[PDB]
Amino acid sequence: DNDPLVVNTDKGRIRGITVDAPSGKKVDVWLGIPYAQPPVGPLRFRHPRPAEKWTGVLNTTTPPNSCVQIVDTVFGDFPGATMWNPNTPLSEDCLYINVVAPRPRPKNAAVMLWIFGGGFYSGTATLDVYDHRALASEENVIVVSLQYRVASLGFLFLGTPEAPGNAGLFDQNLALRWVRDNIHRFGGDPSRVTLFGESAGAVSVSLHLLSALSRDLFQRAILQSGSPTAPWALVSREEATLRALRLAEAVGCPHEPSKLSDAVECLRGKDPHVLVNNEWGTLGICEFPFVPVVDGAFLDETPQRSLASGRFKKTEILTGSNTEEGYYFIIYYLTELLRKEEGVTVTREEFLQAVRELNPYVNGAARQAIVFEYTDWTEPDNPNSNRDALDKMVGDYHFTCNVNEFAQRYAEEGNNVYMYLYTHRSKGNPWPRWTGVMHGDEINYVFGEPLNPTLGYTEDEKDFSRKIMRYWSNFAKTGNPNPNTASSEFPEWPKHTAHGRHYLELGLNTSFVGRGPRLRQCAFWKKYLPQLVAATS
Amino acid sequence: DNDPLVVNTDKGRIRGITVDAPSGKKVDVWLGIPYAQPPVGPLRFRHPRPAEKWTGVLNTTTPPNSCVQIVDTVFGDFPGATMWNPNTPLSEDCLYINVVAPRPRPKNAAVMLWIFGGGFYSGTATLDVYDHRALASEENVIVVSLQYRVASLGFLFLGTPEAPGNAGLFDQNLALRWVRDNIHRFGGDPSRVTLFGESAGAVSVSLHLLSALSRDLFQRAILQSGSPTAPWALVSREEATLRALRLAEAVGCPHEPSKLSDAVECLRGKDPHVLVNNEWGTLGICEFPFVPVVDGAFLDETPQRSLASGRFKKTEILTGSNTEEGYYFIIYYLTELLRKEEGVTVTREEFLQAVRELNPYVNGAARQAIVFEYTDWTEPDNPNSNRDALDKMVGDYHFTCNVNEFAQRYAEEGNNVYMYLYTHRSKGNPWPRWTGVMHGDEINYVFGEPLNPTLGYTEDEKDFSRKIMRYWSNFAKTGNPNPNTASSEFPEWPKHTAHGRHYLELGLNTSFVGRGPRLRQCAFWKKYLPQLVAATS
Ligand SMILES: *[C@@H]1O[C@H](CO)[C@@H](O)[C@H](O[C@@H]2O[C@H](CO)[C@@H](O)[C@H](O)[C@H]2NC(C)=O)[C@H]1NC(C)=O
Ligand SMILES: *[C@@H]1O[C@H](CO)[C@@H](O)[C@H](O[C@@H]2O[C@H](CO)[C@@H](O)[C@H](O)[C@H]2NC(C)=O)[C@H]1NC(C)=O
Ligand SMILES: [N+]
Ligand SMILES: [N+]
Repeated sequence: DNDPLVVNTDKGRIRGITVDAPSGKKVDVWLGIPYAQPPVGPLRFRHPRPAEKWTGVLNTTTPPNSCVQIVDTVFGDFPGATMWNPNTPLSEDCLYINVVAPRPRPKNAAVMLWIFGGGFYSGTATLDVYDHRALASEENVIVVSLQYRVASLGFLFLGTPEAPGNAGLFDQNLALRWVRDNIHRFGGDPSRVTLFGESAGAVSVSLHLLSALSRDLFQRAILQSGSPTAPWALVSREEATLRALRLAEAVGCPHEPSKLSDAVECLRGKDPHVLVNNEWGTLGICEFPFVPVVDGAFLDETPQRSLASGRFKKTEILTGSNTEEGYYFIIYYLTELLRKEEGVTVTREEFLQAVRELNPYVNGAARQAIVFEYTDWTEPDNPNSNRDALDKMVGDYHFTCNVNEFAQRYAEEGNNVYMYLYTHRSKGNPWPRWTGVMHGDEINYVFGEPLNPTLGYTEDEKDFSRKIMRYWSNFAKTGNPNPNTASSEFPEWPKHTAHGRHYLELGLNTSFVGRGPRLRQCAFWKKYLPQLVAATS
Repeated sequence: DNDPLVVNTDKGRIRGITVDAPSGKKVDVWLGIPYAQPPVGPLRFRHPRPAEKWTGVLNTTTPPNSCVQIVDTVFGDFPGATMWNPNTPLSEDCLYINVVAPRPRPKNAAVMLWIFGGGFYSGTATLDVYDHRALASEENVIVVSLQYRVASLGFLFLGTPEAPGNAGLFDQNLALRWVRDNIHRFGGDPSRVTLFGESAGAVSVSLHLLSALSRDLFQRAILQSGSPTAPWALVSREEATLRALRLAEAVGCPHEPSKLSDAVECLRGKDPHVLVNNEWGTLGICEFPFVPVVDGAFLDETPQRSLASGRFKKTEILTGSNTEEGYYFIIYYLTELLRKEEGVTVTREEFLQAVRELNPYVNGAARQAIVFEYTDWTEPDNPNSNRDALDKMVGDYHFTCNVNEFAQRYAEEGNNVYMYLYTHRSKGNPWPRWTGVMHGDEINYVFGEPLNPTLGYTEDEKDFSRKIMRYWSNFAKTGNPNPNTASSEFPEWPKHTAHGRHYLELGLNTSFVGRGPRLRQCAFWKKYLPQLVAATS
């Protein structure tokens, strides 16, 4: 074949299609390249098998199925809630990759691989927000995305080999090995693969930096609002087995800890949709029913012990938090208070009740430590203050501080870190104004969604998008986000060093460099509060 | 008589002298007017008696004796230390008043009454720092100062009428009633007397605001770096009696808690100096052996309870702190760490040990609550941060926070309050640069010492002194430190309201208005830590 759009992968030939980006610039896309045997029937819960080789030319030309998950119907057809909802048909047969190359096609260029996040229970590579075409065209990078199994279908653990856990991670791993073996034919460099993800995607990206198996499969990592040391990232395998048996019971299957073989077999028989819909029960804020576990294969120790011993890939890291990480999660959980409407406020009575519900595992001397740390003492009863106080305590404990820890441990092991604090509200944000810059607002801007002429992004926001797209891209290219010739419209990004802890604020009219961010609160959660609960128990 | 320099005081007549001020302007001074029968012999430890009438005229021209006290000598003949050492012969006969009037003599001027503060163990009205001549001439106000018995000689408590306690406070009280009777003859209005003091002197004027016997003796109050709720201000009756018997035991007297009249009789025999030198046993930082006690007459309840119930004089108060209150007392206490050297620093290990030596009563969980609250979490190990940390944790608990509490409590009850933060370090400072603006640095500017050209104060400092002398003065006059016109040279000083809690920063180039000061830390000491120590035993 002399036809550029056909590519001969290790398992067969595939045909892509030439499409315009929203920006107008033309790119070459390959949608739904199968990288694994569909994990159906006997293969459910288990690790993926490589794809069977196919005879002829396969048209990899249609956005692939998204994996079986719940749909967010709590706010109805609210555009802020539905943008995260899967936009393709749901199927167990969902293990597919997407490749987008720029035109003119490069001979050998950087590869930016996007692992999506949804708290390991939801998400798809096919979301309209993850605009591959805009990033690939504007930065000259091969943009790659993968679909991995999610929820119980991707992370069920029972201790047995028929449910060994981390299926979704081995899905990602296998997909990385595919990129290694094939990305050169699309014009990428199998040695310059940069993994980048948000939330559970960032947790995944970080787990690949830790993992023994996916170690030599990529070069660099960008981690948006996530780290492997986060509370929700992993569960004890003692708990994971219980969550699984409680799900077995909930769907009407044998749930005896002795006959675990009876459990998996029955579970393999049930409909995937009823399976993913009965996972939720008594769960606190920011804790998800089925997530990664320390299995022995992908991870043989907790991320804590991995970070401590310094056992992680020696590479550059770009990482950062948003200003209001918590709000999003405090809206869904704790729904009666803090509802979806403008100008909502929290009383001192309600704040005191919330810290009890948002931290239901601390003895009470610790709750007082929290109420003191997360209260504005210049005006202790202020209704706005007591609301924003809730966002910070959730945002710090579950997100911002875990990101900080990871970045710091990489920094003192002698690796170049680049820390950001994303502080920009989109002018047409559908959410109430009090939410501010929430969890995963940067995603639109990193994917060049403002450049879409059919959308109402301002001229300033279009610059800001191109700005952070460059930062991200040439980090994936060079290992450093700064321009080679040191520009002024592109401010400097100091290295997040162990002793200095410097971060760059990402907003419209700023080049501000701070330290942390939020150092006092992180020391509260990491240093002070643990030794208090020890002293009071 | 027709000589202006002689005045017919109710108990006799006195002759003063006209003398120049450092400003060049002249004033009339009366120095060492006896307001009480000398508290010698059987009258030691007891409340003062009014002085006997004298025939003829009395030369009140030379500065009076200072009360028997310990002499600071740990830094030898060092300018920083010696300025607080007594500058007149030490005598048990020391109860005298000083009156300084401007020229030309006013008819019914405002009266500013200065109560000195040497931590209730030291001090004298005669100190060159307190020189009244400048304040009187420059602000056109008659300035008064009193001597009160200090240390055990003025504050020995046993519970018996022989040693009832608060002799020094009754010394102060009798001086107030003297002012009311006689101040009109000097050109003062006995209805508009405002008390102002610093440290122990400030907690003295605060106790007059609380006392039943003092409430109709003055009009307003200025309280520099002191409040009646300060931990060092009062001691329990149990302690005060045990402190007394230990003084009896150390000096070689009967010390049995059965027969107390044997102890006091013996103590009346011993030398005044041998008595004040042996009172210093094992006392923590900012702990003074002989201080005011809730006796029954001068105070019949703790200032804590008196503040809670709102039982204090309805009147305007002007109060505030310095930035480095703690350093002074640490310098003397922790003598081996942070000595009187230039550029001294504290290691993290030395800081962790210091918090135990500075808070020797908290359990251990509370020690850790302190170390967390007083760590610069930007650079947790920084030698400068860890040294400055010691100043703050001492200065807050013992000074700043208690001043805040009193000011707010007065404001809450509907009284007009004016809070200051004194941040100006004098250029010609004898102490090392790291000490900053220490306890009692404001005194020099309050009394107009920069207006003495022989002391070489800078031109901006000369204006700064006139600025704060005015604030103080027209507060004593009007009840508000602001002038009528409000020009740029005299910035606005907003009221310290219950919810606002505004303070004016008193520095050279500044005009800044803040909240507090140091709200989070006062909330730490008044709210969090007390409830933490209770939860942990
Ligand atoms: C897409 O893949 C299908 C088979 O799944 C393949 O048939 C298409 O090629 C086209 O096949 C048509 C036969 O029904 C034929 O009419 C058409 O000419 C042919 N196109 C070409 C270029 O040979 C695949 N699409 C494309 C664009 O080839
Ligand atoms: C001050 O009080 C003394 C008390 O003895 C008094 O003596 C002074 O008056 C002066 O007294 C002197 C007696 O030695 C006498 O020589 C002198 O004339 C007299 N001074 C006069 C009248 O001006 C008192 N002060 C003053 C200045 O008299
Ligand atoms: N999300
Ligand atoms: N002092």
